[PDB]
Amino acid sequence: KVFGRCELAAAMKRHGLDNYRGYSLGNWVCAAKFESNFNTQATNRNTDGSTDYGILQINSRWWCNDGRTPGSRNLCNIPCSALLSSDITASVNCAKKIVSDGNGMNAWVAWRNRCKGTDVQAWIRGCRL
Repeated sequence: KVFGRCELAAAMKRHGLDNYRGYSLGNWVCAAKFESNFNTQATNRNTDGSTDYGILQINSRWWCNDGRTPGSRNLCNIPCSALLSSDITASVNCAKKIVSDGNGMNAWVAWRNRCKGTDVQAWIRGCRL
């Protein structure tokens, strides 16, 4: 599925991401835009043999198990295939674990390069929440 901007904002709000661990909702919408272009099926392969899955590009070395990544830790205790669903619930629940791990949203390269430091509340402007 490809989400619209406000559609995703609303879905993320219903799953408790607004101000979660100190990050307002606009951070999460911005991260999803530049990580996956709002596409739940985005995947990206890495030089360490890991793959990033889904709308928040969750990595298979640390967080989900894809059965092909050496050194997998599976800290979200979830198969990576579940993160390619059109329903964002599994991705959100894993994202909540990632941000609680101890470096916040810095786990998302596209967020720290392209969202951090800008007025991210513009990403939820004009949405009914």
